[PDB]
Amino acid sequence: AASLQALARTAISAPLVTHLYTADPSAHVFDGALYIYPSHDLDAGHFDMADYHVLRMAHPGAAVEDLGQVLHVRDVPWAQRQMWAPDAAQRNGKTYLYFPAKRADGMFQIGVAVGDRPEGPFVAEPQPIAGTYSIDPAVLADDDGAHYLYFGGIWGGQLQHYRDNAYAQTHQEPVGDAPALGPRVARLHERMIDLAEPSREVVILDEHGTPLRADDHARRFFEGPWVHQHAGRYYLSYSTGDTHRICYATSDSPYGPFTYQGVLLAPVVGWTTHHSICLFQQQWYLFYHDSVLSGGQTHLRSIKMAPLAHAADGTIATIYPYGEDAVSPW
Ligand SMILES: O[C@@H]1[C@@H](O)[C@H](O)OC[C@H]1O
Ligand SMILES: [Ca+2]
Repeated sequence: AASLQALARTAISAPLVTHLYTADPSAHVFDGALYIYPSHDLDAGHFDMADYHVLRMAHPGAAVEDLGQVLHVRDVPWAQRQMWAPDAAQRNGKTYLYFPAKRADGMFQIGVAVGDRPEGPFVAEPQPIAGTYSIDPAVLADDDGAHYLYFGGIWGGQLQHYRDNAYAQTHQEPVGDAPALGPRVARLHERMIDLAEPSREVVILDEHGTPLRADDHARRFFEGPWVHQHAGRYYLSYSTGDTHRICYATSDSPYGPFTYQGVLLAPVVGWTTHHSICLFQQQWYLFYHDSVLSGGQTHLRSIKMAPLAHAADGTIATIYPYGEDAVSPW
C-alpha cells in the first residue's frame, strides 16, 4: 500500500530490466561479458513460465541488453509447463542451459539445452537429466576444472518427496528435531548433459557442528542453492523460503558439509527470494529479485543487482535491499 511505496523509494537497486518480468537471476562471466540467465514471469492480464531470455552487461555499469528468447517449453519434449529458475555453464566451447520444468504427470525434473554461444539459441535435449528431480539448478564451474550441479526446493519444488534420489508419494518434509533437507549435489560428466554420479545430499551445520533442524526455518534450506568460490572456501547460499532470506554457509569442499554463517540478503518485496553471486572485474555482485515493479505481485518479479563484499575474515555482510532502516516486508 503505502508501506510498499516506502520500500520502492528506498530500494537500493532498480530493476535491471522493465520491459519484461524477470526472476531467479543466474549471473555468469562468459567470454568477457556478464550474462544473466533469469526466469521470465508472464502476466496473464501462477508461476506459469514457458520460456527463457538471456541478458547481458557488456562491461561493468553497462546498460542491460535483452538478447531475446532462447528456449521455449514447446521445444522441450519431456516438459509440459513451468519453466523455472535456470542456470548456465560453459565447456568445450559450448554453453549449456540448465532448467527445471514439470512433466505432464506433474513431477519436476531438470533438463539441459545446448548452444554454441552464451546467448544461444539452445537446443533442448529430448529427455531430462537422469538422476535429477525437484528444481532450481545451479552449476558451479570449479577452479579445478570440474562442474558440479546443485539442485532442490521444498514445498512446491517437491524435494521433500525424495530420499536418496528416489521418489515416494509418502515422503514428506521432515519436522521438529529431524534434520532439515539439504540441496543435492552431483559432479557433472565431461559431456555436461549427464551427471557423473548419483547426487548426494548437501549438509548444512550450525555453530555446534550439528545439522540444521527441520524446525529451524530461520536457517534451514528451502530453495535456490548457489555456490561460489572465494578465498579457498566454498560458499553455499540459498533461500529460506518462509523466513524470506538468502542465507549462506561455508565449506572447504563443494560437497560440504557447509557451516552456517548468516544472512546474506534481507527480505524482499514479494514472497519469493532468489539469487546468484558473481564476480565481474573489480566487484562481486549479488543478483536478486523482488516484486516492486509489479506493485507487490509475488508472481511478477524483476531482477536486480547490488555490490557484495567479503570481509577480511571471509564473512559476507547482510545486504538490505531497501536500506537497513527500512521496515522489512516480511
Ligand atoms: O524456481 C523458482 C522457485 O524457486 C520459486 O518457488 O518460484 C518461482 C520459480 O521461478
Ligand atoms: Ca538459481
